[PDB]
Amino acid sequence: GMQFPSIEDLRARNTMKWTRYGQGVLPLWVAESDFSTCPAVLQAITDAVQREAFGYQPDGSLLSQATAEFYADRYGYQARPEWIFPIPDVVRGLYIAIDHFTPAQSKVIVPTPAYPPFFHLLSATQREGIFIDATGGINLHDVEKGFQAGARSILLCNPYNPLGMVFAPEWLNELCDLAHRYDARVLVDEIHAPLVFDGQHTVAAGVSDTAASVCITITAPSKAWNIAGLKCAQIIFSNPSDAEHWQQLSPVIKDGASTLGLIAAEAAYRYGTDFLNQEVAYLKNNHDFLLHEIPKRIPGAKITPMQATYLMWIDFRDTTIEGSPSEFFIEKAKVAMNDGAWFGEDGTGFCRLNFATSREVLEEAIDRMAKAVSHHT
Amino acid sequence: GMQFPSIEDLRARNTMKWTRYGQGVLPLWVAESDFSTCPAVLQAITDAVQREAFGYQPDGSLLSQATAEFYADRYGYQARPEWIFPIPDVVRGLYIAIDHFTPAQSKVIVPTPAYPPFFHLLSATQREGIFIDATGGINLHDVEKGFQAGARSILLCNPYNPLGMVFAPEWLNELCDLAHRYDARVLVDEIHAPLVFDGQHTVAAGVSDTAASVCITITAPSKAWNIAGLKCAQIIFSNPSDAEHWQQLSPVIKDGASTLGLIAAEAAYRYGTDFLNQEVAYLKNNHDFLLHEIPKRIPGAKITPMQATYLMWIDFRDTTIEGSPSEFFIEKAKVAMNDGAWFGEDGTGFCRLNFATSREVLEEAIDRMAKAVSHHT
Ligand SMILES: [Cl-]
Ligand SMILES: [Cl-]
Ligand SMILES: [Cl-]
Ligand SMILES: [Cl-]
Ligand SMILES: [Cl-]
Ligand SMILES: [Cl-]
Ligand SMILES: [Cl-]
Ligand SMILES: [Cl-]
Ligand SMILES: [Cl-]
Ligand code: NA
Ligand code: NA
Repeated sequence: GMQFPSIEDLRARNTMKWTRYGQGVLPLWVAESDFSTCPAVLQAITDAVQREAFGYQPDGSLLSQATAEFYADRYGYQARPEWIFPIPDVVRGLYIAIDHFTPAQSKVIVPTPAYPPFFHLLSATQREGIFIDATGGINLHDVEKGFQAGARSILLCNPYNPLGMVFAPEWLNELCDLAHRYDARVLVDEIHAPLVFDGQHTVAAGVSDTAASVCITITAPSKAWNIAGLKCAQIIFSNPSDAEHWQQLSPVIKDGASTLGLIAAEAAYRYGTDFLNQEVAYLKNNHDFLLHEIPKRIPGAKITPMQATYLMWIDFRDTTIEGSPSEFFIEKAKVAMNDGAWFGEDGTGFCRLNFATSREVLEEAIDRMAKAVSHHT
Repeated sequence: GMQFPSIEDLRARNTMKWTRYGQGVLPLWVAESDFSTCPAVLQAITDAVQREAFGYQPDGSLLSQATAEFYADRYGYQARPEWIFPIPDVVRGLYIAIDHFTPAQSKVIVPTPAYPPFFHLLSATQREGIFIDATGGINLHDVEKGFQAGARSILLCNPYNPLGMVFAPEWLNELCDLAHRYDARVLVDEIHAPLVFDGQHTVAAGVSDTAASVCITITAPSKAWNIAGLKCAQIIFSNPSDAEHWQQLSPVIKDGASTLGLIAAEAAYRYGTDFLNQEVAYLKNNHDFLLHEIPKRIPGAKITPMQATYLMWIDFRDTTIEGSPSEFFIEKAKVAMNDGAWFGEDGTGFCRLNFATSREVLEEAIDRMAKAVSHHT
């Protein structure tokens, strides 16, 4: 089980999630969760503020060790802490990775539907994307065709949001062998890895010696422990040459993490596992509930079963809703989900629903939607 | 007057300042202050943590208005809030400014002695610096020669750290006219502007219509209110074309500010002025004390009177100390100051001393130095 603040206290968090839409609209959109903050993480932040830890980051951080120990305990990956480094956030890590660890101007394979900031990542790095369809899984043949068309890296979310997918180890093994044959890198975004509820996360970088060479692994405790605004993520290298190359970069390229964020992240990794296990159990139950009920109450809605994350991709193309389903549900049901068109052109007609909230909130949301949809124009 | 935490509580802040050197070494180096945090700022952070404001930043921020109102009240500059934007920190703003608002590969005039991160800024942007001597002030003839040698921007700290200088308005006016004649930008770093204790800060961007076009102004409350680790600074544009160009940049280029940092910065600007005035009065007194006593107790040390900042540039070249004076004082006096060689090659023999601490700490520090220096090898 999990604790939740009152709905009043949730709004009073005064984050993007609660300020984008009106007071009557239930927000099930941006990836922040509604769980009361993990007690160990909240206390670490509270104590740091009381201590006035507001200057520059201290020497002697054990965050890299904490990260390595978490990777070892949870996934059986023996990460080297000397190859783990702080960064402000996961997308900034991917930005540095493309800009400094792939050849200049080289195309980047981006599976779709894609985490919407990935399109901004392409514009920021000035790289052309090669888009491949990840719906129902990724075909390695599509990946090879991208490399044959000139791509020198692939961005791989694992777990794969917004589809809730957990890639198999032998699949990651062949992906890395393929990348190596084309002198390409695999940039693995593992921000959702703590949130697997049906299956097991495999760290791609550890499936082979080839994988260790081709992967650059990027993660944060920000999704699982809900501290995105504190700015602390981790870059996990799996070979000495990448770590050396990182160390040679100007500090200005690598800096940004917040002092409080370093403290919150370390506490999450060291003391947040019990909470994580309860969180994941609660998400699995919400998932099973939504998977059954949504199609029964909102006719034509289709959902594919998931294995990880709190983000549910719903197909509304078999409804007869006019225009964007997201906009319909905001205006007529007072329930906010992300419009799938932001994830790629083939996301049109889909919505992404955030189920990291209470069963009560989910019931209310689907009931509002069930009524509104019964007489949409 | 000002409050200070106990020396035990200062160490327990566990920031870079307190963790670089051993327990017996008084740290007067990195630019963090030892004042108890401004009560209004501390309470804003405390309340935000209690509210669990840990997700993404909210819509409807009034930080730009707060910044504009501070600029108006303190300096008489009527900044437009719609031209003010958040960034993670001041150096990141300068990085974006060089990379996106000056021509590709164009040289950058960097006065010396220089804030040490400026050398990392040059390596990160891949630009060659044209170094001019700022000791005793900046000669506009040296600036013109730089532009004639191809530079298309100048980095201008105003107030100028580490020399404590406050530039005159008619000087800023001619600098901007000069820059305009060479199609160059003036990138004004005003992070120390709240900390003028003898004179008045002029906002360069407001001295003329030409200045409004050529300047890009970058600041933060991080120095004056000691919140560098919270990651929130401001970019202040002074013409619509720059603001438009900023808005057209990929969000990935511009993001990074922390949620708590946005909250702390707004509180600093809205409610921190009384504290600021007491801080500045305390710094002026520390400055007057050090200016008189250092030369009397540490023979050969020379100091030029300052008008702003809490960073004192001390010349030890007329001592007969062997090797780096910074290293001598760390090893033999247990007092840590920055080695001037990090500020440029002509900084060798200088140290930078941070006097944003108690008179008690300063007395103890100069006394340790006075004894050690009496029999240096
Ligand atoms: Cl999101
Ligand atoms: Cl806990
Ligand atoms: Cl997503
Ligand atoms: Cl930064
Ligand atoms: Cl510093
Ligand atoms: Cl106050
Ligand atoms: Cl300085
Ligand atoms: Cl940042
Ligand atoms: Cl960022
Ligand atoms: Na992150
Ligand atoms: Na700053």
